[PDB]
Amino acid sequence: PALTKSQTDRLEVLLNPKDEPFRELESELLSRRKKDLQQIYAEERENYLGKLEREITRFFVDRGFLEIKSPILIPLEYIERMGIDNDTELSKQIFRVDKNFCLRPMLAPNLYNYLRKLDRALPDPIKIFEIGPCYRKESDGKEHLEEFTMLNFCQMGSGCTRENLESIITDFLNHLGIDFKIVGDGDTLDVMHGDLELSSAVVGPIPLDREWGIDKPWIGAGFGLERLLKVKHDFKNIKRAARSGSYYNGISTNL
Amino acid sequence: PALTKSQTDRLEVLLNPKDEPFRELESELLSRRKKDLQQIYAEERENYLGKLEREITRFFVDRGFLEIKSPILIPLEYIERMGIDNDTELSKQIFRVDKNFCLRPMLAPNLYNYLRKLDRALPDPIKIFEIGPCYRKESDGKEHLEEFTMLNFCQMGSGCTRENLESIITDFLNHLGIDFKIVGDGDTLDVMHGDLELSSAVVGPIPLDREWGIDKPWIGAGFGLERLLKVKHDFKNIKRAARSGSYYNGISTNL
Ligand SMILES: Nc1ncnc2c1ncn2[C@@H]1O[C@H](COP(=O)(O)OP(=O)(O)NP(=O)(O)O)[C@@H](O)[C@H]1O
Ligand SMILES: Nc1ncnc2c1ncn2[C@@H]1O[C@H](COP(=O)(O)OP(=O)(O)NP(=O)(O)O)[C@@H](O)[C@H]1O
Ligand SMILES: C[C@@H]1CC=N[C@H]1C(=O)NCCCC[C@H](N)C(=O)O
Ligand SMILES: C[C@@H]1CC=N[C@H]1C(=O)NCCCC[C@H](N)C(=O)O
Ligand SMILES: [Mg+2]
Ligand SMILES: [Mg+2]
Ligand SMILES: [Mg+2]
Ligand SMILES: [Mg+2]
Repeated sequence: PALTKSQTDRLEVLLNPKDEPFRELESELLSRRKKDLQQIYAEERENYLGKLEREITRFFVDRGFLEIKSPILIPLEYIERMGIDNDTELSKQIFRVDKNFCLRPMLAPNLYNYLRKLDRALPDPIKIFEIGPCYRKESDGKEHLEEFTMLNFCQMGSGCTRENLESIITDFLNHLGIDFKIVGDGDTLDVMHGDLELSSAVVGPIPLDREWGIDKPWIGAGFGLERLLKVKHDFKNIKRAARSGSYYNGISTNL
Repeated sequence: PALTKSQTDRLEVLLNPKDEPFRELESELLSRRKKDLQQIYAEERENYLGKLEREITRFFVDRGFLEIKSPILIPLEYIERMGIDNDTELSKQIFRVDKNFCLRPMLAPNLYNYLRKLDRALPDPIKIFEIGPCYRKESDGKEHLEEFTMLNFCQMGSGCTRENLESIITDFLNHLGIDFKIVGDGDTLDVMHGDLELSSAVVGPIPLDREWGIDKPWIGAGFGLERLLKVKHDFKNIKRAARSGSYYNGISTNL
């Protein structure tokens, strides 16, 4: 009569935010999910994460930011240089590769290097951004992924005010159609969606800049793309938005 | 009088394929490279690798292929399951992470999983592709990167003939404007540009398919994006096309 917890878990996997006797309930949902995949295959054919990356890219390129693609595999030394010592949480979340490298847990190091180098060639202000995979060992699984995708944009030189930063964040999220609230937490702000952190943003300069050969004011923010998708598509578990073999655009592939 | 080898190396770093007393030669090139970066920043602002990924995506999506984004960090078991044992070269090129995972050295495993799962929902033929980072420990540095980007497209079911495969390869490369030759090497072909391998392609089925729960004919090919850029932009060293902090769209960032 009553559905078991395992059966309910199975049906929830097949349930989409849009949906309103077990084997019958499962057959119904399976039919609907196959139809959803068939529609995607027939029309759009674009992956949610890939498409969001392209939409975000266009937004920043159009607003004067240079598109950067830097290494995902980085020197372990960069982590130390970011002020991440055995005293912070991140120190234990690092995925090491070999004895001198790791999977980047963030985009800041490579972007610091580009701000420094580009300042020798480009007119002020320097505006750049990168979107790409970042990695962190995590205990949570409902809001955190060990493999995720970050957008980090930044500007250095003129116009690096909290007002400008909040303005870009606002136009960005209103563009994507994602509700948010900017709250305080160098000047550090968090862009929240309810109790979910969409982004951490900062108004420099900060002491850390010296280690990277940076001596100008700057502003920047990092957003997790899977969290943006999660909110936008009303996914309950972030795994539905992740690179995966288990979901395609939020639809279960175990049909 | 004569330039030293080190000085020549420095000037070559600043030299672009388009270019026709050391400190003077360097000053000239530095000025030109800054101008090139300034033009990029003022107009396009798109990264070569990111843009190529977007162009390739559009090409396949438009031709009926579903865009896939799968994990870069994969189970070590996938490597074994691909028939990569301590008897092949690849076995020693794997970047291991923790005790059970690794950085994907190719896209095939995740795509095999998608072909199997999607066959339960999509009409025949199943057409999919993925573009993303792949990793291999390499000794070469002029044609090989340890961190590179692969495009792997494939079709399973109807129309999986060598003729169809060669046709897609041909339209694809003629679309990008890259000269090539298809040569023999299940049926295995190599798409060459002079002595450089652009792609390895295969007409299935093959014995390996059984391990992945695949029992239909298929065709597929894997292309390295940095090699395509290298050829298209006439870069002598592939590092000019790689994710990097040292070059931006082929222009040195050490100015
Ligand atoms: N493990 C993760 N999975 C998914 N997204 C993440 C993850 N870690 C960080 N992000 C995203 O990246 C953004 C910037 O990174 P960061 O500010 O370091 O996050 P955090 O401080 O680790 N946030 P949190 O762990 O939720 O308290 C975060 O605001 C999230 O949007
Ligand atoms: N280390 C690398 N750096 C850049 N591109 C690569 C690398 N390895 C493979 N590729 C690209 O990925 C394509 C498909 O992978 P694969 O057929 O396994 O290459 P391979 O057989 O390793 N080629 P090669 O090492 O040049 O003899 C190759 O044809 C290249 O275009
Ligand atoms: C390259 C800039 C300067 C140093 N930090 C870079 C930046 O833009 N910081 C703002 C915050 C970004 C998100 C943060 N790095 C995180 O991972 O949560
Ligand atoms: C998912 C298919 C079936 C198994 N191989 C996948 C494929 O498309 N193979 C063709 C060759 C691709 C390139 C090769 N995997 C390489 O890394 O060189
Ligand atoms: Mg955290
Ligand atoms: Mg934060
Ligand atoms: Mg090889
Ligand atoms: Mg090959």
